[PDB]
Amino acid sequence: GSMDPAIYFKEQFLDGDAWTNRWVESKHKSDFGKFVLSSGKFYGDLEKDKGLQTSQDARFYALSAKFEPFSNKGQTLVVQFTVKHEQNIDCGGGYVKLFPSGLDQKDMHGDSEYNIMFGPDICGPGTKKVHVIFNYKGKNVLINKDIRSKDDEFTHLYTLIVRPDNTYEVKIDNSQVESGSLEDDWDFPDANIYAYDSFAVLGLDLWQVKSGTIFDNFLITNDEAYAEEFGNETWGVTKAAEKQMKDKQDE
Ligand SMILES: [Ca+2]
Repeated sequence: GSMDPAIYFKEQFLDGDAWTNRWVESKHKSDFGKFVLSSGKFYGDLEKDKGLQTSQDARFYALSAKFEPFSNKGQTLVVQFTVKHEQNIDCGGGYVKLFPSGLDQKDMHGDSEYNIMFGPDICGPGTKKVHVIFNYKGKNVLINKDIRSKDDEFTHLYTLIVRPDNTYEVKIDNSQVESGSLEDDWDFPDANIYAYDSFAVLGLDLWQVKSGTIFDNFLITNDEAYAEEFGNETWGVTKAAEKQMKDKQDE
């Protein structure tokens, strides 16, 4: 329809283990850790809150999902997903990578030829940051701003908005935490820094010591307002009932 958002990618893991038809395990290493479909020990809803959980301690993870390729030139790009560190994590990634066409999904590991890297990373109390990394001039450029990530056991929504006028916005739990211009907050005037020829693959390319992190409700769209709606329909419905079930079990 004329007022529909473009939904480039969406994944909520609502249909059992049919997700294995959409996500590709990388074969680069023989001993990657295994992702598992799980809702956890405590949850908002048993079926709705099923996501990909890291099932093994002290392992690299390499899983990716492809979608119909698109370019963000001339329009907004929004990347959204939920991260739940149910384990009370010591050290481990919770970020995504957005790759252009031509990625060997079976060869993905520590891949640097992505367009954008985004999301929480935790490694001891001294590392508790949200990455926002852009590929430009063959260099992966990190944000000059310090964004603090969530460190508890609960589900949190992470949102990156990239606009065609070289502006960005970061939200945690549907609330702005950081905002500005791409020329100012990175070490890159070029009107097309924001723009990439193809997005084709979203990758989970991580190391964790204490595993048990759940990933859910992935959204790549061109609509800010829809991401916010979807965030509330998704993370916003999870939050209260999850806290409630956890509070219960704590006795
Ligand atoms: Ca789900």
